Amino acid sequence: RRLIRLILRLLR
Repeated sequence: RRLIRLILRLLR
């Protein structure tokens, strides 16, 4: 979990 997120984070 939080894979696409830490990504989705800079990704927004």
